Amino acid sequence: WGYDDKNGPEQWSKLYPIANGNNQSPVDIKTSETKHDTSLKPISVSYNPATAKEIINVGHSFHVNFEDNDNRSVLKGGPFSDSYRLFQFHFHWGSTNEHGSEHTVDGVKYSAELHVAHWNSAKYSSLAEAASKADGLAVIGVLMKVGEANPKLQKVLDALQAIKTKGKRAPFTNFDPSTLLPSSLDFWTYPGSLTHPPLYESVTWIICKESISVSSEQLAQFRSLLSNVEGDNAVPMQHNNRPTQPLKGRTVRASF
Ligand SMILES: [Zn+2]
Repeated sequence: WGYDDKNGPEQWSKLYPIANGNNQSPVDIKTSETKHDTSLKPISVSYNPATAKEIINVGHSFHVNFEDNDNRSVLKGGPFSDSYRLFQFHFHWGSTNEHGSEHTVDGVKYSAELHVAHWNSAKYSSLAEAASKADGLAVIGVLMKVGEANPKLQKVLDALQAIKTKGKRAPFTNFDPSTLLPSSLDFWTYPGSLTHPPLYESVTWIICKESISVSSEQLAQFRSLLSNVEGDNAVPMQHNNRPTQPLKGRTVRASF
């Protein structure tokens, strides 16, 4: 699977039938059709820079993984009574600045998206087990709006030199991803999926109302990453965003 016509999102049906499911992500969020839920509590994050572990080029993207052996880095509140354990952050971007985000808001496409991923350690004993469970994952999505350079991205982009080609990995240490989060943690939530294969319908999405900035050149740094192995002809990662999928009668709640 990948993001080419050959093997891209419209092809994923073939090998992952769940692509045509009822809880697929991303979605377009229409703000006149969201329902304010008064039961939603604040989103609370408490992440430990010491849990930051590694950065990895996964061919279609790059992942920043976290030590998930204990509860030093957790998401709670919002729709949850279970505390959720940090394990990863990563981005999606598009071939152009116009569209790069996965989620859209009133049809507005953004330039890229940050996903910050957690698994349910209150109910399961590993990410592998939580991954396929309806209440397994909790993922904060942050829309990324082209404009001013985001210095908070610095360590991340600075790191990509060491993982230029597919399969390269590097230590990535002493980092707290909550520094990448917007000031206001007002959010929408809906039940959704992973946005690429295996595409499990295990994600409660937390989509931030407030975006964060990214410069056009910072984006070009993402696209500089190579999808090929060291030594092969260069194939840069031009894009890795899925089109938005039908809501199928789901409701997106607003905290605000
Ligand atoms: Zn993602």
